[PDB]
Amino acid sequence: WTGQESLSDSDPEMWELLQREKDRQCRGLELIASENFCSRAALEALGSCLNNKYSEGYPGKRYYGGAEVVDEIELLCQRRALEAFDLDPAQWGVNVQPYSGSPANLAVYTALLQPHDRIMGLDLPDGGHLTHGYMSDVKRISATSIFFESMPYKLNPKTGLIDYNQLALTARLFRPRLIIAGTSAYARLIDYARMREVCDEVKAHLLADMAHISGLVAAKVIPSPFKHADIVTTTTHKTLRGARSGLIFYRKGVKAVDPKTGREIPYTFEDRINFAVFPSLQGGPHNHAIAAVAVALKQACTPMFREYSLQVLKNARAMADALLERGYSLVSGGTDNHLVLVDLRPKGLDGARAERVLELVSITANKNTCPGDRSAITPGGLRLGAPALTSRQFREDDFRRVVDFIDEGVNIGLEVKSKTAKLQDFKSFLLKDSETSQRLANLRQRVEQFARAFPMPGFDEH
Amino acid sequence: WTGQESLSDSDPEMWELLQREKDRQCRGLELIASENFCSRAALEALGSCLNNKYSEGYPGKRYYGGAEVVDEIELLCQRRALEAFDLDPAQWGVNVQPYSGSPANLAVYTALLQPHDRIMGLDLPDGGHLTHGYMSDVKRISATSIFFESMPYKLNPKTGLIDYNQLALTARLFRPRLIIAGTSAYARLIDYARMREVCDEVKAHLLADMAHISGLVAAKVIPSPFKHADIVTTTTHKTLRGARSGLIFYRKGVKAVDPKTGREIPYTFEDRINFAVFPSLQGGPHNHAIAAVAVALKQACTPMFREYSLQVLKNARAMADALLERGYSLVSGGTDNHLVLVDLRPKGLDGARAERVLELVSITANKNTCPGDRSAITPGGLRLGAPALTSRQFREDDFRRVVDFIDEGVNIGLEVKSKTAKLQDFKSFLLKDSETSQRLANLRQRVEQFARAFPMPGFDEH
Repeated sequence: WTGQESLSDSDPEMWELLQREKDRQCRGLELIASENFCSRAALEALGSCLNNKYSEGYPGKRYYGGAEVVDEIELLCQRRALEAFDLDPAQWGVNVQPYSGSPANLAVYTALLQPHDRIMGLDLPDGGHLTHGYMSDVKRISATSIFFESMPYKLNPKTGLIDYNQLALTARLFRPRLIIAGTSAYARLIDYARMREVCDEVKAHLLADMAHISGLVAAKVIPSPFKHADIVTTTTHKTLRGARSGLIFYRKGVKAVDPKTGREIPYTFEDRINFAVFPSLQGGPHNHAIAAVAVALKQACTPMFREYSLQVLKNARAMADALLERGYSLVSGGTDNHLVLVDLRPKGLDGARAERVLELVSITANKNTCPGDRSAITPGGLRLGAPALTSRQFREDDFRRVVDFIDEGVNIGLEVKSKTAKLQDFKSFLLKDSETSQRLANLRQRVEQFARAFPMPGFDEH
Repeated sequence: WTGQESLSDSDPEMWELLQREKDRQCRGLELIASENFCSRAALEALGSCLNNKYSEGYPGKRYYGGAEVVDEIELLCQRRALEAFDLDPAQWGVNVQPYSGSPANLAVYTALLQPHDRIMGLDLPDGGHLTHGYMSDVKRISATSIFFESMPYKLNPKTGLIDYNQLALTARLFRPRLIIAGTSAYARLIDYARMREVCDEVKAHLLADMAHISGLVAAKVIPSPFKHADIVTTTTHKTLRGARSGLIFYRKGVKAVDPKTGREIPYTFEDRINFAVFPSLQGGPHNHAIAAVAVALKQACTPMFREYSLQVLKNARAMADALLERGYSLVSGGTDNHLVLVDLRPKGLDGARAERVLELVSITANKNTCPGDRSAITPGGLRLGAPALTSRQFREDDFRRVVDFIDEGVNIGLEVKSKTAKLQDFKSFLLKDSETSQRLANLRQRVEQFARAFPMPGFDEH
């Protein structure tokens, strides 16, 4: 044994599984708004010998040696991160060690809050992320709500927008020290200028969690949260098209000096952010991930990536219009980012039913809940994203053919619901009725045949 | 742009960094006890298109589709995990989603304890891990000590062994809800049975955190904590030789019968552990890491890996013996596992001076605290580990050579100490004194020539 044998040679069972998953990604239409297809170059870094290096601490402030190179890689990732979001290294710093998106948020709270301090985030069913806070009426679900005290701010259920008015009202009473502006399932821009006002008033911290849209921000395709927020957190995947990791951006330097004499009240985020990440929460950095992120961050700095980003927007808008053209309704009234929220209720269908059907013809999205709604089993919509297919060089005509394939899916789904009862029947119906089965099998071929033709980032076979 | 370009073509700055680190790994004598060299087969899974797949949730219990293959992989990783540690699936369950070793522990605490519940672990200067709790006299440093209430137990400084009698005495008073058995810097086997009795008496859960020793446990070359612990966490790197990830093992099935009616008292770990990992703490799994882990786990079941782990024990003991023969002192006098703890105080040089000299001749170790140490800047010891070099097919005689080199570096460090005052004059002198830099360059070149000839797991260039 050398540890240099190939995966296909030494673990064929696993190689088989990787090829299956690579086939599945190539042959399907990928509309889960959070997913993307990562470049071979980033993957090459991800599976590198950097996995072997323990480097607890930070560059030039490690606890043991051998860190000559990983130090330069960590700093390179920092600079590339600041460049990708056009930030002055004098006004902003960045931590690149968070293992994923969720860990990046937990470290922000730990750095800046005391246990049981108050947090406000967009409610889960209103398109928030779990890490922003969630309690059922019987259980604290998100650790954010075990260790801190969260209260959701809510969506105006008529405009599908963030009820900025209530939020200011709800917040002057609840008194959060932290408000989170960012989302999972929201199709419009966030008004960070107003968030910052509600925050400057209740004297809360403004945290932008830009996971879903971070690539749009780097490409300057939509407005930057860094204008208003003191802190920004993000996945490095999703629209950023990186490897799975996380980042924490914080304001550094002098904040203001209007009260105490004239002493430029420095921002105090940097030290607390970095200390919370390590030593408080995490262990050894994942240097292979840090390098892969640095590769993805470099790509995001280029003209090529802005072009990708615009195409993302175009393909979302084109996806919206394509749907509004067959009468579908869009909570929000369309989109202004990488995704569209489709209210399937007016067309007499739900988010759950659509998904199982779409998935069976190699189309993948996620059911989600819509304003109002009811049973969390049968949610009200489908979340649909561009970024993935856009990275396969998809174009508006291509997406319109996607909507057409989707529409034949819903139409199978609408037709399937008339002949069945509950969600258990509606799913067995899909796999059981030889007429609906045979119709699914064919619609699959058309979808697979059409998807395979496009290019796919990454390695060839895995 | 296809995202199919190679790293060396598309990011030469990063490619050059990878090559420098690869050269550093190939030419160094790597003795950091937490390090290993990951197999190419696992690394190929790590840098695969599994990075693209969002699969929030668990096999079959997902929140959206497209998980056909990812479900099989995670289920396969679970099986290989139970099998690597010879665990009855009726008696043991495993969660394979923790992003790393530290997340795995925080998930166990949140699963089983309420905020501010009490935890005891081995004191950090005594060789415990940060995630087991740590507070200075003025600051809560570990997140474990922020969200929970930690109190350490200690070594007997006379024997360098865990003082099980004082743990017992002290747990009866503190009444921990959870006691942690596991170490970062301990050369001896832990008395899990004794810990089990202490936990049974005070009604605490026993958590075995076997991160450092898990490879030895898998190979059955040392006793298994699964015989006595309720919960077992581990890293998947270190002696397991995998990519960086984590595991939580938990007992399941019938715990005991009711003294009165059969009743049946079941274990309640499975649901709480899995719920804490997700939705409470983490986001989407890192499926590329999960697959890489599955690869490392299968390797760990082979006769090859048992042989390797036996050699790790022999090599650590060879290193211990050769250190003793040269007049070094070892904390607790020797070793029964993969590492040895050197006490350099009797030879007149501290672990900080020694680590920096060793680093400049391409021998990487880490300074660490010895029983009765009073300075955090000048700890009196060095932790040395055998696993990384054993994976390069070092044998007992090679470790004897390694000790020869170490001894040379120590002697150099002694001389420089006699010509300098403070720690920072020592480190400067190593770089700026002509005769000293010469001595070091000669030793470094001999170390690197010796090291370069052994094989190296991984890819050829990065």
